This record gives sequence, structure tokens and C-alpha cells, in this order.
Amino acid sequence: QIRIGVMGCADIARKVSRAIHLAPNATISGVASRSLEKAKAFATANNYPESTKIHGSYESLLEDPEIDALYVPLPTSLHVEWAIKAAEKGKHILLEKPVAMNVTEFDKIVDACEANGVQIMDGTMWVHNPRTALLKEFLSDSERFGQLKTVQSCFSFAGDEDFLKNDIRVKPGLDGLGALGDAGWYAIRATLLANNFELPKTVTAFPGAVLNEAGVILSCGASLSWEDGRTATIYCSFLANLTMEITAIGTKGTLRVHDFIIPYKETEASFTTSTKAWFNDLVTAWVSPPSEHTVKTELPQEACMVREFARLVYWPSISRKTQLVVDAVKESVDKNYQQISLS
Amino acid sequence: QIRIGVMGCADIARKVSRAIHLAPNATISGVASRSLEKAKAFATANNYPESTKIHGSYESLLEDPEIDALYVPLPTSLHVEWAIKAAEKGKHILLEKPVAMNVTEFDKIVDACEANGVQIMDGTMWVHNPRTALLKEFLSDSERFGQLKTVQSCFSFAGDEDFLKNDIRVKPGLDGLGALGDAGWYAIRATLLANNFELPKTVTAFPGAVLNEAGVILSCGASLSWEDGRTATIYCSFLANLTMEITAIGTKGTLRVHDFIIPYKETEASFTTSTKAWFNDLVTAWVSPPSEHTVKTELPQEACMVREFAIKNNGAKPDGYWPSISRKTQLVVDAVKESVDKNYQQISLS
Repeated sequence: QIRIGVMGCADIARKVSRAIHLAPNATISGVASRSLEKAKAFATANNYPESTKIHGSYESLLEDPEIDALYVPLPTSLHVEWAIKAAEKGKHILLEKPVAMNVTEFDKIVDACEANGVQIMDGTMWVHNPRTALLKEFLSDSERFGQLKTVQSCFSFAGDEDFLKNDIRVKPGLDGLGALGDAGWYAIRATLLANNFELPKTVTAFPGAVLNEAGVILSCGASLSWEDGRTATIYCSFLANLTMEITAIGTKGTLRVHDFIIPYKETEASFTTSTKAWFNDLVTAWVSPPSEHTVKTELPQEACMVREFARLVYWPSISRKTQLVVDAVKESVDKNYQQISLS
Repeated sequence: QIRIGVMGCADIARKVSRAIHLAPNATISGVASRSLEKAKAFATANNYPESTKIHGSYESLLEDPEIDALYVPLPTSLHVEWAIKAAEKGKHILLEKPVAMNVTEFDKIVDACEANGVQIMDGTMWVHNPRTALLKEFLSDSERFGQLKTVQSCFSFAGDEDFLKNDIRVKPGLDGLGALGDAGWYAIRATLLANNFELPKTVTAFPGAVLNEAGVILSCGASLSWEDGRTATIYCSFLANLTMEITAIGTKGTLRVHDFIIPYKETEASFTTSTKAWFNDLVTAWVSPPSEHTVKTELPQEACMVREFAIKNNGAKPDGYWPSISRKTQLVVDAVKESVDKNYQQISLS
């Protein structure tokens, strides 16, 4: 129903087209590129239907009156410009993250979407997976889980040579936020979902960050304490083996997710669970060890995501919440690991 | 054959007592206490052998010529005084962690032990567990793991109101290091262990440390750096649901164990491994999810510990790895608090 236009021939557009496709309330209507030559080839391999119009410019697609909404798979650097130009043309945006090089730029995109009354949603997929429902709640049980104390979050894949050298996520002019923007983002996001999505008191980075010659981050972490007994940590890197964990330590429960970003199988999703856990009298063993739940996801998360993009006309809000923490962490790295209080 | 005495009828002494005679190269030969009545009750309660000489005093047990070594589950603060005296009476030492209120006091204890040739060791039993040999085995292979980067570790649990108010761990005297010495201790060991026993360059406690009204730590954390990529984190809390684990990750490997301090079952031990993991072309699934391993451990780790601790027959000197794997861990434990009460300074371990 909602005519979707893919602005940018990004490799990750191969997965989202599926989302769009599988979303019973959405269809892939338009798609552009710097050269319709590439858009034609992308549309071919990607099994794009025939009615799908092929454009050889971004301006073309933005002025395409038949565009109800857009998915923007462009490098972090083309958001502040192409996002404002998308809304001004009355088109709703599904913006890939990191949303922008800073909250300042994001707000400009938010306001612009507001002035034009359009719906904007970042590209963080996992928060739409069903598992994220029965767990966002698992942490809302003041008994089975209790009062949140701290929450850890990690993520780091292993950028081979070609990646560390050519991928756009190491280029200061393209996806200049590096590991932070591409990976830290997720950790930061979970660190918010565990806390009901409330900005933390302050934010402090750990020393020992790794930036390439151009100064792009390759690895770094940080603690974000709500100063009221709550703290947390994230961790991202382009130099370590694939790992995706969420550690949440509550007063009465403990939650753990070995995946969370892209599950093992798009069909099912699982997470840990533990409450009133203790040892027997002689501390010779655990009396009741943590259990692992599970939920069926008949529709992939990117699918469930796009099937939710239909917001006729929070999302732009929680995006700014993580984008913000994103900057705090980045500001801290260079502002001599200072604590970045968030108002 | 190795006669061991127990100074201080602490509750943790019950578990170690079972470890002592599951030996079979060690036995219970003696037990002491500030009170003979409390020691008389302890010996019989825990089914000690008639042969065990029940001691109604510390000094009395040390001056006992028929006691080869001692297990000292004494409060932290009593260590530097009573451990030393023990070394001075020719008594080897199995000292409970955290070994002391600081490394200076611990150096003395160690130099006292050297001076008498006896062996000293701490109560960190999880390293004697067979699994740990395979954990280090994995972290050692540079092909299925590679160079180390992170190995975060934490330990917490929910202490009842009775604990939070009367346990020796909340007091600033006996075990005055709080959750750091009781819990942070391990997490630090697990990191040092992952980092081939190499201390970090510097230490920087995290913000939001919760100290009581007496300045004793109830929960806290921090990060460590080596100026490579090797960065880790430890977390400890006396007021947060039970949770323990090690999460190490390298260029090619990832290690995971969620019961590294107290195995679910003493019978076996499991650890998960992941080598060069990735996604299918379209990233709709992992090409291969982590691997769960399981090791047989017919002999529980604490007993494996006492078994190793248990020179006097061949003329060998004391093993320096232990007092050294004890000074390193006890050297950093006092690096954290050194930052939690020093304006969050990046303690320079130089």
C-alpha cells in the first residue's frame, strides 16, 4: 500500500527490500542512485518488480510525486542534506543509523520532518523483533526482575583488511562515527531499552580507544551512570570477533542476550532469565539456575520493522536519545574522557 | 599425609573442610578458635575426626608442632598479623582472598613466607577447576581466538537485609574492602588470567561507586588498559541479583562462561566458544552459532585446590606463581579503590 522508494544503492538495501517485500502493507515502488546504470543493475539482481521506477539521481526520486515514503541507506554524511530534502518534498523517511554526525544535524532533520508533518524512523531493526516485547516487559517486573542496577552491552565484528581500508565506516567523510556510530549505537540503544528509554545522568568513556590515522574510532566503550545507583557500559569494535551481548543486572533478576542484533535465525529469538537465584547451604552449587525463554517470529525483524513503518500521518525521539548518547561518548573520547552529563 | 589446621571457625571453613579430605593427599589434623567452646562445637558439627586437636586459641594452634599447614578463612584485617606469625612457626598458608587490605601488607606476608620457605596460596579455587585449563588453552591459541581485546568480567548477588547490616564484608575492619575484595577480586583474576597474567598499564574506576556510611564499597567497577586494544572491565555488587561470567573476545575468538566462580554443578563445567563467526550473504542469520563445551570434573575445584596446595619431603622451595598470582590480583584490587577515592584518577600501575 505504502509506496516505498529506495534512495541509495547500498548493499544493505538488499536485505531491506526483503523487509519491504515481506511487509504485507508495503511495496517497493521507487529506487534511485548516482547513475541509473547502477540502479538498473541493483533492481535486476534484487528481483525488483517491473512497475518499480528506476531513477538516475536523488533529486529525481525526491520530486517523484508517486513517492509516499523513503528508506535512506546513504552514508552517515548524506543524511543532514538528503533527509531535509526528502521531507520538504512531503515524503516520510526510514533513516539508517547513525542518523547523523550529531544531534544538532538530527534535530534539523526532525524539525524539517515536523514542519512538513512527515513520519521519520531510524533503521535500528532489532527493537522491532517480537522478542523485544517479551523482555522489555521481563525487565518491567519489579518482582521477577526487581530494580535495575546496571546494564552492560557489547558488539564488535572483525574488520578484515579490505574493510579496515575501504569500507565507508572508516572514512571520516562518509560514516565518520566509525565503530561508535555503527556498533556502539546498538549497545547504546539497549542501554536505553533496559532503562525504559530514559537518558542517563552522565556518560564516561574508558581510556584505550583506537582511532585510525584519520582519527576514526575502531574500538571504545563507556559507562553511563544514572547517578541513583544505576550504571551501565557499552562496548564496540571493528577489530574483535562477532559478539552481541546485553547484560542487565536488576535487584531481583538478571537478563542476558547472546544475540539481540540480528538473531541466530530470523524465525526464532531467545534470551536468558534468572530470578531469586542463589546457592545451596554449602555454596556447593546453584539452587535454581537461570532459564532461557523463546518466542516465534513468523516475520523477520526487518520485515516486522517495515510492516510498522506504516505510520499514516517516540521513534524520532528515541533516535535522538541514542544519537545524543552517541555524541556524549564521542565527545568524551576527545574531551579527555570527561563525564558527559546529559542535562 | 599433609596435616592441615583451620584457624577461625568461619562458615566458609565447612566447604573447604570437605575439600581437605576429598584429598587424598591431605587431611584434617587441627582446628582452632578464639573460643574453645565454639571450636569444640565446630569440630563435632562438621564431623571432624577424633584425632583432630581442638584448639581454643589461635596462637595455640600455630605453636602446635603436629600441624604442617593452615587454612586461614580469617577476616581480611587479621591477615597481615596472624598469617605472618603462622609463617614464623613453620606453617604453610592457604590464605582466603582478598589476601590483605593492601599489597604493602601482602608483601610483608609474602616475604615472611619466603623467609621460612613455606608455601602460601589464596582461596581462589575456580582456577584449579579443570575447565580453567581449557579456558586458558583456548585464549592461548592464536588461531581460533587470536589477539585478546576484551575480557570483561563481573560478579554480583543479592544479599539479604541481615547481610547488608551484619556481614563482615560491609564492615570497614575485618573484610573492609567490601564487594571489591569479595567479588571484584575474581573478575580481576579472570582478566589478569586472560591477559597472560600481565597487569594493566593503568586503572580507572568507573563513576557511580556506591560506598556505605563507613566508606566501605557495596558495588563498583572500572576499565583496564595496556595501550594495545586489550581493554577489559570488572563489575561487583553486594546488592544486585546473583550473576557471574567471563566474556573474552579476540580477532578470531570469543569466550563465554556464566558460572566461572561457582559452577552450576561440581560434577562438570561448561564454557562456550566462537571462532571467526559471521552472517549468511544477506545477514538474516549467523552462519554458525557459538559452541557449548563440557568438561568432566569428578573432583570438585576446591578439593583440586587443597589437592595442589598440599619441599618437606623432597627439598623443593615454595612455588612463586601463587604468591605472585596473588600479588598481581591483590595489587590491582587496591588500584580500583585507589581511584574511587582519588577523584576517579587513572591509577598508574608503574
